[PDB]
Amino acid sequence: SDPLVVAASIIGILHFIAWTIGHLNQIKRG
Amino acid sequence: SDPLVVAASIIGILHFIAWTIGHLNQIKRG
Amino acid sequence: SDPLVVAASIIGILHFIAWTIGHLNQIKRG
Amino acid sequence: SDPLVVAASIIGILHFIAWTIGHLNQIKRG
Ligand SMILES: C[C@@H](N)[C@]12C[C@H]3C[C@H](C[C@H](C3)C1)C2
Repeated sequence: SDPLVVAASIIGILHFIAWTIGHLNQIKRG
Repeated sequence: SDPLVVAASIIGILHFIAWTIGHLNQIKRG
Repeated sequence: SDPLVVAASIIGILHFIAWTIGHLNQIKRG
Repeated sequence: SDPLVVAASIIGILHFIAWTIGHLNQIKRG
């Protein structure tokens, strides 16, 4: 079922959760 | 089929805009 | 012509070139 | 003939590994 489309996407969402922790640079470092 | 293709890309604009605020750190440099 | 599939990846490569700037994150330490 | 869909998923694996590199920046700080 066109698993090719879901595979990339799946990683796409995986990056967001990682983003929040990375944002801490901004918050802290004004 | 459920819009799998657009569903993933939808988030993409989010990651793009969030990117800019990141660079904001290098400014002060320190 | 399923422009959705081709147009969405475009951003994908755009992030890689910007990525290298991040190296500056630790370049200044120790 | 241009597997765009699979083309993205192939790149991401590259991002995931470099991604952790940032974590040095924050952890040390907090
Ligand atoms: C880069 C990402 N938004 C995707 C990855 C794959 C190719 C394009 C459509 C869809 C699946 C999402 C672009």
